[PDB]
Amino acid sequence: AFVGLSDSEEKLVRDAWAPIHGDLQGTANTVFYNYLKKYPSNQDKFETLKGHPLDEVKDTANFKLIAGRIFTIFDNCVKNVGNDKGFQKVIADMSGPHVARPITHGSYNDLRGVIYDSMHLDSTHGAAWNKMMDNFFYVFYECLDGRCSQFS
Ligand code: HEM
Repeated sequence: AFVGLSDSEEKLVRDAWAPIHGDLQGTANTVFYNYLKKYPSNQDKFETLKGHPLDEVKDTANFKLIAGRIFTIFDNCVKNVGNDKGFQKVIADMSGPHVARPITHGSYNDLRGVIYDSMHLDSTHGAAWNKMMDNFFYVFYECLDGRCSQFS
């Protein structure tokens, strides 16, 4: 279920994200690359990337757009980490385009893990980050299951 964060935890989440917030596109590019390199079955899910070598698409406009859009959603979630309706709406709106897509929970969680690993958080910041991400994927997975309206 969705579990609100305390004020101190909300601050911890902003602080944890601050390095990435200050280099959002560059971080996105590296993390998305590392995700597709470690879990290459996912590259085919992106029709604009399908059928080319990863190293051949990594430097392209389309690649960078996709990485950017993922990280902009997380950036807006962090922005709304103190506003549960706002946070839920950011996710609800991005969920629609994924509902029909054949993407496993495993694939989504593999991305979460690449992001976690890149951030190298201490356990206090990590605990707060994981409270936010647990909210993120509870809202997302409810929406993928056609129960998005509960957050409206
Ligand atoms: C859980 C973090 C994720 C976020 C925040 C996110 C966000 C977004 C956003 C903002 C878009 C653009 C609007 C649209 O959907 O067309 C997009 C599209 C898309 N996403 Fe995600 N996404 C996530 C995970 C994934 C994963 C793990 C996959 C595949 C393994 C995936 C596959 C897609 C596909 C295939 C599209 C359209 C691709 C194209 O332009 O070729 N998404 N996503």
